[PDB]
Amino acid sequence: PDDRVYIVRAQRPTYVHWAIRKVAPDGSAKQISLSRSGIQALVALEPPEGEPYMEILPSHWTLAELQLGNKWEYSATNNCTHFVSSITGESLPNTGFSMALGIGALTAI
Repeated sequence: PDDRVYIVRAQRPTYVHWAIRKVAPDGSAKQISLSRSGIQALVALEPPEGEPYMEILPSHWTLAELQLGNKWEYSATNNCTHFVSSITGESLPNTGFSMALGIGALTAI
C-alpha cells in the first residue's frame, strides 16, 4: 500500500521515452514501457531510466503490468506516449516517436 507510481520521462538521442515506474518504500523500482524484440514492439519491464514527471495512482501500475508481453503496433500515432496516456488519462506531448529510427529507437530485449 506504500508503493508510489509515476510517469517518467527519459530523453533519448532521437526521441523522448515515456514510462511508468513503481517505487517501493525501500527505494527499489520497477518500470514498464514499450521495448522491442527484433522487429516486434511489445510491452516490457525495463531498468529504471529517466526522471519522474508526474505522480499517478497505484492502480495505474496494475494496468501497465497486466499488459506485459502484449504486442504493440508502433507508429507516429501509437507510441510510448499513447501507452502511458491510455493507462493514466494524462495528455503527454507526442514526442514519443523517432522519425529517424522508428521502431529501431526502442530498446532491444
